[PDB]
Amino acid sequence: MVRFSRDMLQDGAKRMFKWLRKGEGLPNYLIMYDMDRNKEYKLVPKEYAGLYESRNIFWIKNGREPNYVTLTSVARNPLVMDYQNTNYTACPTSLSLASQMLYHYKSESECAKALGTSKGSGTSPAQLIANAPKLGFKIIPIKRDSKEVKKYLKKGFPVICHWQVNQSRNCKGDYTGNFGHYGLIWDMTSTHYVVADPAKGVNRKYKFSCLDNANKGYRQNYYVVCPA
Amino acid sequence: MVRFSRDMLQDGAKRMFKWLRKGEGLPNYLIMYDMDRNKEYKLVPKEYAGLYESRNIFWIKNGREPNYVTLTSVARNPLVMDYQNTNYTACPTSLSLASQMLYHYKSESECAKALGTSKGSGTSPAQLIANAPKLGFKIIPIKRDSKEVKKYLKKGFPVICHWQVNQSRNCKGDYTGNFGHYGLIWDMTSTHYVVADPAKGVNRKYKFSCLDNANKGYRQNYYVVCPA
Repeated sequence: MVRFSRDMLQDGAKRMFKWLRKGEGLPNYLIMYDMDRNKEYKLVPKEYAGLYESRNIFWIKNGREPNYVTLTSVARNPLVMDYQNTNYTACPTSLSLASQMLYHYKSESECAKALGTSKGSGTSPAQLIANAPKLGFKIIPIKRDSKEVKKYLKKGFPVICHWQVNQSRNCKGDYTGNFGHYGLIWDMTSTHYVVADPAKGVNRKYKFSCLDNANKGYRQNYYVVCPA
Repeated sequence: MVRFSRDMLQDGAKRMFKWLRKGEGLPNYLIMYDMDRNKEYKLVPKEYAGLYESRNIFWIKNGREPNYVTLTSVARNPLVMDYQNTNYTACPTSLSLASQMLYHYKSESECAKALGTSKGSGTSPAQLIANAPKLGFKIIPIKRDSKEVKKYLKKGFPVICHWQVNQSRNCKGDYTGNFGHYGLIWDMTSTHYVVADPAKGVNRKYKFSCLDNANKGYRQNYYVVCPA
């Protein structure tokens, strides 16, 4: 089987990140050299997504990058579910999930320190926008409109969503409490956003109007994450 | 709104585990007392599943029990995706996933130590069956048959599956590699097992015949996990 060292994996992710910066979506392939033969491999998207998904499982579960990853699997994207480690870190966790999709992984802890997330007040959208550049990201506040979300998802940029869970109790019903919350829209059906919710699961399906309208009284934006 | 202490959560879990031992499914409610007013609540299944799901998120991400859990959400079950942290701990990770469903959580690491999981051999089905009692579980080997899986899921007992991923490459295709593997069947449709795969995701759907026939040359069982 074929294995790729940490050094090649880091360089490969930086190239993927630099490519995505063009706003033209993911590349058709990723060339990498294996650590045992120093032979060139042309990974198709299901292969590099599978490789980096495997890298990200180890990284998230162990708190440190793997020294190498063997190519064993395929995947649709490199995203690995990652739950918030506190009741106030939904926003840095959503940013860390976005960082996986952009091939520029920053841990939840790294993101929380950069954003200034706090036990007292969580994270505001203003903190997210102003501080994400410290980690290499630019945040584009967009309309809470499925067409705008689709426009940036089609570029490979995931979209942080912000909403009051009590305002989605009846059109979704995941939550019985009253608090503001964040997730990562990483996909869409014809009717629902697919939300990686750091307190529930990677696959929470929200009807476009349910999520769009669940932020009365608060900033009327979503937040696309892209390379800066 | 309402909060439950660590002691209360441990007590409620013991009682859920003892109830499940009857083989008659989940209880219609779970009695719990809040740590603030010490008031009695009859949490319906979606509520006690939501409570312990939130507890298990904290426990899985932080490596320790939360001191309390606020009832904020509802869920279908308490399962939280937990990925393997080595390339050889799929079996103890699947047993750990099962332990969440049985309300007797044991970490991947605890399961690995008890099963005798090793870097060279991983874990054999006999090791799983022989050593699970150390953690409070009994393993029932069943035929590789969707009717048997459904019989035990209906009792609230999840089912560890074992297969050679290369044998499922044409009928499912998550893997390109060659190795033996374990996951946890926690649900079924009319045609598919729903597999929590510690190397891929909580929701991997295998056509019955695809998983059933994917262990040619190896032991022809699945492994029900139940309270001992």
